[PDB]
Amino acid sequence: KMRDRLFFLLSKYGIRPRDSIGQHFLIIEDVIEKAIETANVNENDVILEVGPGLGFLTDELAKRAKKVYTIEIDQKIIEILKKEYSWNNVKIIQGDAVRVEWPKFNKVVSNIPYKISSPFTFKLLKTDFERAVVMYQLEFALRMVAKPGSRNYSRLSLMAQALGNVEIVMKIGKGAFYPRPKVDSALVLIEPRKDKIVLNENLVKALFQHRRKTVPRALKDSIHMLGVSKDEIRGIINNVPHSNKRVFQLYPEEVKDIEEYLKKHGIIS
Amino acid sequence: KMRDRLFFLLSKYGIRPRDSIGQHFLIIEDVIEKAIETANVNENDVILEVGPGLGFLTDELAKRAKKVYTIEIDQKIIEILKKEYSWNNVKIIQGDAVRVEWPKFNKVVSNIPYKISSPFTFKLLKTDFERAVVMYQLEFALRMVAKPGSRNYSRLSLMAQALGNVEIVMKIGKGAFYPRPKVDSALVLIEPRKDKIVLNENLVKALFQHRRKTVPRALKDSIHMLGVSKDEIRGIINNVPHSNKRVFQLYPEEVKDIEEYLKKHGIIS
Ligand SMILES: Nc1ncnc2c1ncn2[C@@H]1O[C@H](C[C@@H](N)CC[C@H](N)C(=O)O)[C@@H](O)[C@H]1O
Ligand SMILES: Nc1ncnc2c1ncn2[C@@H]1O[C@H](C[C@@H](N)CC[C@H](N)C(=O)O)[C@@H](O)[C@H]1O
Ligand SMILES: NC(=[NH2+])NCCC[C@H](N)C(=O)O
Ligand SMILES: NC(=[NH2+])NCCC[C@H](N)C(=O)O
Ligand SMILES: O=S([O-])[O-]
Ligand SMILES: [Cl-]
Ligand SMILES: [Cl-]
Ligand SMILES: [Zn+2]
Ligand SMILES: [Zn+2]
Ligand SMILES: [Zn+2]
Ligand SMILES: [Zn+2]
Ligand SMILES: [Zn+2]
Ligand SMILES: [Zn+2]
Repeated sequence: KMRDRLFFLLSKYGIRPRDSIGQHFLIIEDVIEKAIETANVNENDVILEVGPGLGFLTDELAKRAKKVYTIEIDQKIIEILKKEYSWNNVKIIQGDAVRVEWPKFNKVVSNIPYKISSPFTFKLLKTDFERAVVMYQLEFALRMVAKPGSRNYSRLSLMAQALGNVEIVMKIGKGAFYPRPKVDSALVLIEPRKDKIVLNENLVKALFQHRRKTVPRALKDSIHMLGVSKDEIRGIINNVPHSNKRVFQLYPEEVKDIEEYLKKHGIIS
Repeated sequence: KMRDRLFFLLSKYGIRPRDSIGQHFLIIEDVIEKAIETANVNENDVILEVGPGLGFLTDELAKRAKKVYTIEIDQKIIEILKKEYSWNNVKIIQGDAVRVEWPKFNKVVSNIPYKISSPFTFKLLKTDFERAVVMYQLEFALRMVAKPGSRNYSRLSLMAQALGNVEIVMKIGKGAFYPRPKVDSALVLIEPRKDKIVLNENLVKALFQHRRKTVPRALKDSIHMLGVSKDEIRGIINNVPHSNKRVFQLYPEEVKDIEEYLKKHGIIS
């Protein structure tokens, strides 16, 4: 039905879904409505969307929001959106959403290109926004909610828990997109944590390079590779708090204790 | 002698070398002269220096260059430089050299803070410049010149070889700095490769996450963690060129073949 509208638009502009940048388009109308009501889009909201595709999500956002900014990398899609729709309140921004400057907004509603799930999320969590409702692959959504000390707890999980309140609203079947992905997706709600734990990105990267390591092994490994000498940092690193944990068992609070200790001992400035 | 001038300035402003940001100051005058003559600093040059410290290298650059930009993170040092020197042709840039916007320049001459050796180098190699003469730790300098398939060949090595012509001019003893480091340093000369191999940063990062892996194992690992499905990329990744190598054995040219193949098959856009 919406699938049919898609097939019509695809053949009309003689374009086929290029899995290059990411082009599994959402074609179930009620998934769109559910995303939008979950974000509570109203006449006061300024929305950011990444990857409008053929504008099915965009069109519904435009009806309810004060203003939509939508970042699209593909100039052909942009031309088609402009020809196909008449919105008063949508600003299309050409570029890679990972690279371009984001406008100010209070909400995000997006079917994210799954290839930028990871950088997109880290950028978002660094933003001031009230609420984000975003579609991801299910495994990635589950990684975002992973608990310290689970197998799939990673840098993403830590930063999500440090900076956000994250919730899987529902799973979404393969059948909801064209073309079909071979894994279920998930609709995810993110709000800023009221009591954010701001962590040093270099530290986390260093620690989570190899998240299976004990925290001492990890720390010495990562700062020696920067170009430092390890004779220089052995002792200090050795007294590091939470030293009998592996990196994948660390809570944000515990990373923060490591941070402050490293700052106190000169390691991070 | 220059050591003495340092002790005088240190006690005068009541500051001690803080290994926090990095403050092993160069105190042999002939190392400075050697760095400067190796870079061939002349009245036409615009020089970038990172970490002026108490301005011993800076002052020599200033008397020979058209213009010096010098990036200093520590506001106290900046105050001292401005009181202690009367330069007409030096712009001091307050900030972390890794974070701040760089000036245009044709040469770099610097005792780099060893903590930013790695990010500094990757930024530099992406710049248009005629020549850089930079002090690093010896181990890091040796990593920069490591050969494909050696133990210490890493992302740094690959990008240096892809984008630069690199040479260790000479080793520099511990005794050349105050305070003393416990490892030798090295003066390194870098020029742009005339036929640069421009590589995709994400690809290299992905490959070199775990550089001991075969190239297939590496590729599937890194793009699945971005948030994509691996059922989606198995076949394509499987036919990838140079697949019988481990990532640490790859020449820039071989990475470029991997890049082009991945672009052709939609994986990188
Ligand atoms: N990095 C990017 N920045 C902005 N728009 C993008 C980017 N990558 C893909 N797009 C656009 O995203 C739209 C499709 C997405 N909304 C959904 C894609 C689907 N979830 C997938 O992962 O394949 C298309 O119009 C693409 O051109
Ligand atoms: N990230 C940075 N950006 C700019 N200046 C810096 C940075 N880190 C340290 N500095 C300054 O760099 C100066 C020292 C460097 N030129 C030499 C440092 C020596 N190679 C070391 O690693 O200890 C000091 O004045 C520091 O304040
Ligand atoms: N402010 C909040 N903590 N919101 C969370 C409630 C959102 C709710 N989980 C949903 O399904 O819509
Ligand atoms: N254009 C070049 N590749 N020059 C390299 C010559 C620099 C020389 N290695 C030195 O010790 O000063
Ligand atoms: O400069 S490091 O050797 O302390
Ligand atoms: Cl409408
Ligand atoms: Cl090969
Ligand atoms: Zn597909
Ligand atoms: Zn409409
Ligand atoms: Zn603990
Ligand atoms: Zn080493
Ligand atoms: Zn998996
Ligand atoms: Zn090969």
